[PDB]
Amino acid sequence: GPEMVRGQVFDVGPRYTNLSYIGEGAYGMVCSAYDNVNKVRVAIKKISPFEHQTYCQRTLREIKILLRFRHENIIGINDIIRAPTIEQMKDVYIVQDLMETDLYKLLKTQHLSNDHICYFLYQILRGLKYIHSANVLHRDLKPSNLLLNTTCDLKICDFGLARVADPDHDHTGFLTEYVATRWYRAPEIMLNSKGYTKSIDIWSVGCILAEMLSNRPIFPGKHYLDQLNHILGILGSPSQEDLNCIINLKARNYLLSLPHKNKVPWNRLFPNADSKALDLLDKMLTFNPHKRIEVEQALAHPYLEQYYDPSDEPIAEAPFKFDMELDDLPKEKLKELIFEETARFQPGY
Ligand SMILES: Clc1ncccc1Cc1nnc2cc(-c3ccnc(NC4CCOCC4)n3)ccn12
Repeated sequence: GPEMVRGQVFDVGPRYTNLSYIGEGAYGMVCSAYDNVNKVRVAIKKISPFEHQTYCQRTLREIKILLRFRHENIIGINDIIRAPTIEQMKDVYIVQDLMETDLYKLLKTQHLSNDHICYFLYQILRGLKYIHSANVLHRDLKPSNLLLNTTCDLKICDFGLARVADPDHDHTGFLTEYVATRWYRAPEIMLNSKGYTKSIDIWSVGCILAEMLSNRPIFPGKHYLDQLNHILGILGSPSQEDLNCIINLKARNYLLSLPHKNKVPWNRLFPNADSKALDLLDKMLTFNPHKRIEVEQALAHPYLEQYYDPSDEPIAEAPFKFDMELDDLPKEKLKELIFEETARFQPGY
C-alpha cells in the first residue's frame, strides 16, 4: 500500500519512501521523504485542491511560477507526481530538496547574532529581488516560509499565495483580499484590500526582521481588525498626508475615526538592536506603501553593505506577463491546466 502520514495517503512510491510529517494547511500537507532514485532527502507537498476554484488557482500559480524560477534563495521543484489520467487525479505532489529547518523553528530555540540576522535578511531580499523582478508578488512571507540549513543558506518557499501582476496593466480593484498571514499583513491589505502592490512583501520582510531582533512577532493581532490597531499602536496615527493617500473613502473615514496614537520609537522596542537594522526596519515598516523602501534600495541600505553586490544578484531574464494570470476560470478548466503544466514529469509525454 501507499504510505500514510497522519491519515493522509501519500501516493508517491516506489521512488519516494520513509515519509515524515512536516506541516499542513487547509488543503495540503508537507512531508519529508527519501528519493531512492537520486539517493537524496526531499520534501513532498501534497496538494488536494480540485473541489474549489481558489485552491486550483493557487495550485496552478505555485506550479507555473516555481517551474519558471531558478534562484539560490528560492525553493526549486525537482519533480511533480499525479495520476496518469485527469479523472484519477485528486492530488498533486510537489517534490523539493529537503532543508533542515525554518526561521520560525530557529527563533524558538536561539537568539540570533547580529551577523546571522544581517545575513538572513540579505538572502531574503536577494530572493525577493528576483521574485519582484519577475513581476511576482509572494504575498505570504513569514518565518515558517524561510527555510534554513546549517550552512545558513536560506530559501523562500510556499508560493501558494503568489501571483503575477503584469505592470503593463493596472491591477487596482482586481487583487484578492485577505492575503498574507495576519501578523505579516501590510496596512493597505486592510485599507486598500483589492489594490495593494508588491510592497506588501517588503512590509512582511520588515515584520520578519523585527521578529529576528526580538524572537517575538512585532504585530500579533488577535483577529483581522485587531491587526491594524497593533500596527498603529507602534507607528502612531498616520499623518494627514498619508491619510489623504488612502483612496478608499470608507477606509479613510475608518482611520479618521480612530483615537490618536503616538509613534513608539524603534530603539524603545529594540534597545539592543543595531541602529542600522532599526533604520532599515523603519523604512520597511513605512505606513504609506508608495514611500516604503523597495527591494533594491533595501539591499543597498548600509545595514547590508557587507553583502550587497548587484553583480551577484540575479534577476528574471523573462519577467512574467498577463499570460501567467489567466486563471479566472471554472475549477474544472483549472484542473485541466494543472494536468497540462505537470505533464512534463510523466512517463511518456
Ligand atoms: Cl506546511 C504546508 N502545508 C500546506 C500548505 C502549505 C504549507 C507550507 C509549505 N509550502 N511548501 C513548503 C515546503 C517546505 C519545505 C521544503 C523543503 N524543505 C523543508 N524542510 C523542513 C524540515 C522541518 O523543518 C522545517 C523545514 N520544508 C515546508 C513548508 N512548506
